[PDB]
Amino acid sequence: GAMTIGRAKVYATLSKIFYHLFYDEAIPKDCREIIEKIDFNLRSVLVRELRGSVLIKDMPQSLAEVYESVMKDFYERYGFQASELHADHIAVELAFMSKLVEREISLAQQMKEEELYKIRAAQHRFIKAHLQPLVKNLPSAPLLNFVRDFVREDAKYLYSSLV
Ligand SMILES: [Cl-]
Repeated sequence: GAMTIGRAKVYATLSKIFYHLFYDEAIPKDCREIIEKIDFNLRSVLVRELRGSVLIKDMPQSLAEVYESVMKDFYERYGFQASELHADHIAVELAFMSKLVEREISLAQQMKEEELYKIRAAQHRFIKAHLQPLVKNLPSAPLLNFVRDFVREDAKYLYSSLV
């Protein structure tokens, strides 16, 4: 219903926005109006470094060295098509969540209770293990603050919806 539609929209839109900013491209009107009220003045050079292995500063060094591959294997287990960008980049992690929520919509409409539960547990695992640590370590900026609040709310929602 409404919740899932909203979640799909936010993940897909935020992913698109970070892709555009990565490549120093203009944000299209459709995206802009969804997300305004603020800034879209994030430097492309900053955005290129919004990666888990870079932002999570206390990540054990040995883990930091294999982290992109850990991410890549997670994606492959859910048949997800990993971009041109590094696997631990925020744009890619958001795009992966977008794909999982899209699959959640299709499965809920098909009334597949078991698969639905599993896809929601995977969303929860991914957020707690990967996406949330990344977003909590973003520098301060209005777009970045928006993303962290959303992910924080999304983790709580997924937890309560699973128990
Ligand atoms: Cl720049």
